[PDB]
Amino acid sequence: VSQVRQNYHSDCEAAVNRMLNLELYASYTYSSMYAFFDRADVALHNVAEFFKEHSHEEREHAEKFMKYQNKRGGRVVLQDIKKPERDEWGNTLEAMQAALQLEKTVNQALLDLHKLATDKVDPHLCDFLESEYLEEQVKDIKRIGDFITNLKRLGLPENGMGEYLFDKHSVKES
Amino acid sequence: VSQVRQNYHSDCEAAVNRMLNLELYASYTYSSMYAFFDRADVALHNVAEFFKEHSHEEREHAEKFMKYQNKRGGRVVLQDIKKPERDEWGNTLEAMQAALQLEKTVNQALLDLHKLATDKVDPHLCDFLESEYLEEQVKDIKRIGDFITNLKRLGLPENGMGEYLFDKHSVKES
Amino acid sequence: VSQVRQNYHSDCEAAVNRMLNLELYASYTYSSMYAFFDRADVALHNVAEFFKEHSHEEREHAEKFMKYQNKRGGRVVLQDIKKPERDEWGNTLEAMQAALQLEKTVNQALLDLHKLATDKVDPHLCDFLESEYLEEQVKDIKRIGDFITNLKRLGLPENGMGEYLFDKHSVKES
Amino acid sequence: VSQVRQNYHSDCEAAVNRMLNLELYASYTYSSMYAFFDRADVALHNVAEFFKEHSHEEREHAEKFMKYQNKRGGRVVLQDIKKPERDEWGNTLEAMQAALQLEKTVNQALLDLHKLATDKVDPHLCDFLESEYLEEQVKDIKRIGDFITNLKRLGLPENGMGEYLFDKHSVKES
Ligand SMILES: [Cl-]
Ligand SMILES: [Cl-]
Ligand SMILES: [Cl-]
Ligand SMILES: [Cl-]
Ligand SMILES: [Cl-]
Ligand SMILES: [Cl-]
Ligand SMILES: [Cl-]
Ligand SMILES: [Cl-]
Ligand SMILES: [Cl-]
Ligand SMILES: [Cl-]
Ligand SMILES: [Cl-]
Ligand SMILES: [Cl-]
Ligand SMILES: [Cl-]
Ligand SMILES: [Cl-]
Ligand SMILES: [Cl-]
Ligand SMILES: [Cl-]
Ligand SMILES: [Cl-]
Ligand SMILES: [Cl-]
Ligand SMILES: [Cl-]
Ligand SMILES: [Cl-]
Ligand SMILES: [Cl-]
Ligand SMILES: [Cl-]
Ligand SMILES: [Cl-]
Ligand SMILES: [Cl-]
Ligand SMILES: [Cl-]
Ligand SMILES: [Cl-]
Ligand SMILES: [Cl-]
Ligand SMILES: [Cl-]
Ligand SMILES: [Cl-]
Ligand SMILES: [Cl-]
Ligand SMILES: [Mg+2]
Ligand SMILES: [Mg+2]
Ligand SMILES: [Mg+2]
Ligand SMILES: [Mg+2]
Ligand SMILES: [Mg+2]
Ligand SMILES: [Mg+2]
Ligand SMILES: [Mg+2]
Ligand SMILES: [Mg+2]
Ligand SMILES: [Mg+2]
Ligand SMILES: [Mg+2]
Ligand SMILES: [Mg+2]
Ligand SMILES: [Mg+2]
Ligand SMILES: [Mg+2]
Ligand SMILES: [Mg+2]
Ligand SMILES: [Mg+2]
Ligand SMILES: [Mg+2]
Ligand SMILES: [Mg+2]
Ligand SMILES: [Mg+2]
Ligand SMILES: [Mg+2]
Ligand SMILES: [Mg+2]
Ligand SMILES: [Mg+2]
Ligand SMILES: [Mg+2]
Ligand SMILES: [Mg+2]
Ligand SMILES: [Mg+2]
Repeated sequence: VSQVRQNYHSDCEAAVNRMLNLELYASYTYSSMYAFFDRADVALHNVAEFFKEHSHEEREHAEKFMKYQNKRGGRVVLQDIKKPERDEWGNTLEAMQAALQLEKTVNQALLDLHKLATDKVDPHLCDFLESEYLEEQVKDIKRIGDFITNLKRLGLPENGMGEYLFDKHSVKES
Repeated sequence: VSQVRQNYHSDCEAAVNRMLNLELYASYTYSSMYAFFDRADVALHNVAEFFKEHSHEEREHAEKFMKYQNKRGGRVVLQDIKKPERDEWGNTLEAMQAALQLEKTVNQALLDLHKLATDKVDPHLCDFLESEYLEEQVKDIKRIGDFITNLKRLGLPENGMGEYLFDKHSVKES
Repeated sequence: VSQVRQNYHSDCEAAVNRMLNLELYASYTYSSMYAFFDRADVALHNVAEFFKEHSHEEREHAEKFMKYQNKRGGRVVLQDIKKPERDEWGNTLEAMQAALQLEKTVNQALLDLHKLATDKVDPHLCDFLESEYLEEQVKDIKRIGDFITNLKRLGLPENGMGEYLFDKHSVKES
Repeated sequence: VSQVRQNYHSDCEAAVNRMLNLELYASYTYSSMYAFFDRADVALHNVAEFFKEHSHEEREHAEKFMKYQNKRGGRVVLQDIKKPERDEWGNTLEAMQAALQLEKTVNQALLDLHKLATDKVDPHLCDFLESEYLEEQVKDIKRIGDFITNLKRLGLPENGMGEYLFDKHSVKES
């Protein structure tokens, strides 16, 4: 084993690699959403930029898992980054609904990794998840839930004027 | 077709999507190299950071293709991002040799896209490649060639002291 | 011939004069749109100012063709600047639809001039078009396409409130 | 018992006193390493200063345990601080190998205290260890592992020039 490795279970090492892949997958989905809302036949640029920023955030969270893996003496093992489930994202409501489900999927994987770290008595990995991931996850889920409620209030999907207004007022001007 | 689309061939649209995928593939390879040199049993951190920066550069070049696709009225279509060819990168010389070959692969795909844009009489796409890609490519290839020459001069792969010195002197201090 | 003239075909010289006239024609159309939206019975002043700015841009692009003609040793030959096709422009959607078609007309003439410069092996004229015209054209077409999509979303032409909101939010406050 | 004491097990109190002693022991070992590398017949002053700084860090971590003990209502009980295992430290590689083993010894004691705090359902003590100790420990272990890899690369112990270069380049200039 590595000279630095201490109290780091093989199972946790492997689950960290799977988490790295899932963050890369999430980043790629958000990039797809960015590309969709940037289209001339969609043209909701503040929404597009929101998703672009979330793609960059998820990529940074993947990089943090890489750094973590190495700090603990495990080995970063990469797999293919699967393309997103959809090629087009319908409208702001459909996209935000998909984003919510993606954030919950990532959150469940984080919570599952915390259970594993707990089972293997790894308090460093527990701390890492609690301090760097779990609360920012709860915030992102809350924000997207807030958005979905407002998009429904604005009459999505039918109400184009409501969709226009969300883009001007609910997401930061880009 | 899109209302914005003008003088944009289907073939070019598709080749732009393939180029986007290749830039994402290149970014992912550089990330792998970063992760390798960051290891406690490799520990060449300036080299690692060089590759990290090149991964971020390639990702930005992918994003530029997405934006381009939309500007011309084509449709961004994503595919899986294949994992890198190797899981470990040997040493600085082997990595830089792989980097050189990757940059030449990307350059050939850019040159092939320029031939296609020329065949389809698309001067906007030609300009884009010439102004945003081809010269920065030539610079990156030259830099990596310079590095390889210096790594050989320093006695790689056998000469560890030479590898240590390259990391301190040839790549920017991180 | 002029002492400065080198590698400049008569055909290209003449096509540059026609391009100068077309830019002046485009500027004049945008001025008409400005005047329409400035009316007390139309009164969409941010839209008006958008068109005014685009009129000034096209006039500057005409001036650039004049300067070019002289730099290459050709002779600027002016013709009448035809009045715009319409005297009134209906509403923001109709105007933007007309603007899109005008920008595409100008783009096709630029692309036709690039084909001619290519046929006559004039790389300076090719560069000029690529560096000063073709990309800014693609950007203007994309912007107007984005606008049209949003105007449709806002319920134009029937939805006056949507037209009001476009003027406040989609074009820069004047 | 103390008026402030709540949910603080006797066992944890005692283990905190043992941890305080171990941090003082670690500080004293690093001081010995400092003194060795400061010698005129060793004379690697940047290495010496690295160990001096780590001695001061460990002493501060001991002081933090004292403060903790009092905050929780336990009683600081001091024991002798045993002299280091060696009186001379061979060379930079031997010293760093000893440092790695010391950091792992301290880390295991921290992890053992976390297990005890977990057994006695003391989340405050768990937090304290996670927030103030465990991650900085992982960082120090990683740094020393990185160093050992570079010292081997530089040809230690035989290669004096490599040892000289490590002192100039790998540790901060003092
Ligand atoms: Cl290992
Ligand atoms: Cl282990
Ligand atoms: Cl294990
Ligand atoms: Cl990526
Ligand atoms: Cl789809
Ligand atoms: Cl967090
Ligand atoms: Cl909200
Ligand atoms: Cl509604
Ligand atoms: Cl199309
Ligand atoms: Cl077309
Ligand atoms: Cl086609
Ligand atoms: Cl491999
Ligand atoms: Cl370039
Ligand atoms: Cl060089
Ligand atoms: Cl050699
Ligand atoms: Cl002449
Ligand atoms: Cl001539
Ligand atoms: Cl001629
Ligand atoms: Cl005029
Ligand atoms: Cl009319
Ligand atoms: Cl341009
Ligand atoms: Cl827009
Ligand atoms: Cl409506
Ligand atoms: Cl007490
Ligand atoms: Cl108690
Ligand atoms: Cl007790
Ligand atoms: Cl001794
Ligand atoms: Cl810590
Ligand atoms: Cl290092
Ligand atoms: Cl040696
Ligand atoms: Mg394993
Ligand atoms: Mg598939
Ligand atoms: Mg927190
Ligand atoms: Mg977040
Ligand atoms: Mg997150
Ligand atoms: Mg409003
Ligand atoms: Mg097609
Ligand atoms: Mg495969
Ligand atoms: Mg050319
Ligand atoms: Mg250039
Ligand atoms: Mg470059
Ligand atoms: Mg490149
Ligand atoms: Mg003539
Ligand atoms: Mg007439
Ligand atoms: Mg040609
Ligand atoms: Mg340009
Ligand atoms: Mg323009
Ligand atoms: Mg133009
Ligand atoms: Mg007691
Ligand atoms: Mg004794
Ligand atoms: Mg915590
Ligand atoms: Mg912390
Ligand atoms: Mg520390
Ligand atoms: Mg410590």
